Amino acid sequence: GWVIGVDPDIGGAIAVLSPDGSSQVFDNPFVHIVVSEVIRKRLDTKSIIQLLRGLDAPPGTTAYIEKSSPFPTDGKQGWWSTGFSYGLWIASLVASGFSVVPIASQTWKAYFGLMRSETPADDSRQAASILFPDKDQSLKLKKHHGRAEALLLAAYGKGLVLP
Amino acid sequence: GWVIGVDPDIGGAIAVLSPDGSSQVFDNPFVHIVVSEVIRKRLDTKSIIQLLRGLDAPPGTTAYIEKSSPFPTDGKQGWWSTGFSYGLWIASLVASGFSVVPIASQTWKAYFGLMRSETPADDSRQAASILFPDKDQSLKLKKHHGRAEALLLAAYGKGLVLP
DNA sequence: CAATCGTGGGAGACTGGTCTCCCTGCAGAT
DNA sequence: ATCTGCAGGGTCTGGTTCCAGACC
DNA sequence: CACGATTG
Ligand SMILES: [Mn+2]
Ligand SMILES: [Mn+2]
Ligand SMILES: [Mn+2]
Ligand SMILES: [Mn+2]
Ligand SMILES: [Mn+2]
Ligand SMILES: [Mn+2]
Repeated sequence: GWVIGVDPDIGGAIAVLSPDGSSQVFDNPFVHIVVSEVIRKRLDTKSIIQLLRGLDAPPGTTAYIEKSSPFPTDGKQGWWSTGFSYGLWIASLVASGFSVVPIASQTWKAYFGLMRSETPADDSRQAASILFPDKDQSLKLKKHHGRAEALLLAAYGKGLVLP
Repeated sequence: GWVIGVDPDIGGAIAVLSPDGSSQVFDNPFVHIVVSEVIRKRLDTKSIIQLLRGLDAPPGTTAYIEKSSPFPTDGKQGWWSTGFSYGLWIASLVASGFSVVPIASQTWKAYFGLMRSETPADDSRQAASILFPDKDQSLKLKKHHGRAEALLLAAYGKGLVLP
């Protein structure tokens, strides 16, 4: 029936799949805030929970979320942000009725044959264009790869297959 | 007269002050999980949300939460954790109807004159024992300093004063 | 606005300065 | 079960008993 | 991935 997918980073997205094969994809809401006298983007907690409140996806729907796995060479702020986005999303999903399943990036990439691309984000939008043709206008820009990975997470949880 | 205080780390706690001067304090729920073939503690998302929903504090009650401020010398896992813990609590508090006010640790310590101690954990427990003498039996171990800081955070928000 | 690049970084409270503040993760001692 | 000491750290998944190769 | 930056 219903499946949710969540790419939790700042330019990520949430995707909702209906039993009737239709789909929705939403950019992660954010706000600009002051930290250490500079501007920083940060996920908008209250918009997120409101967004999840207005989904038609019923309670107990599974949400597939990408596991945070920051690289050891990433700085400590990157580690903080991936940690923070993960917790903010997971708690929002659990608080809104949804059962949360963390999926590693290698898993859903392996399942759609996306391993070791020269241009991994481009391929993601292509694969997601093919699984969700009606979302093809929403995947034209390079910054739309977050919408694609949300869709691909949901498509993975749903068990969809590429042609 | 209702105030919540949250110390968000893994040994932290949530303190709830009612308008009749009574007070509760609960340790942060956590679970043991496997990460890279060792065991770790992580906050327990379902249990925190169930606990927030059990509170009689009405909607819009302000929750004072200690701002995450990890040191540049702390490891990247330190930053991840405090990031994760902070977003999980913030999201959990907002979804449960409470207003979230981040408070720097320098603010509530200066408010109580705790700044610049050689035994800052002991002092917090001593100060919370005085503000909340019925919590004295619950503050006699050193590991209880998380209860102390949550109690003191809530005491900051409510405007209490040491005698 | 949309994209590309290179490196991995504190933050906060009372006209920049000064100063003080949190942890995690793992081992070892009782 | 409680405390202390000290340095600041990847994690995951197919494939086993430890690796190889991959990923944000 | 994040964070500052600079590119049309
Ligand atoms: Mn991602
Ligand atoms: Mn991106
Ligand atoms: Mn992404
Ligand atoms: Mn604290
Ligand atoms: Mn402690
Ligand atoms: Mn604490």
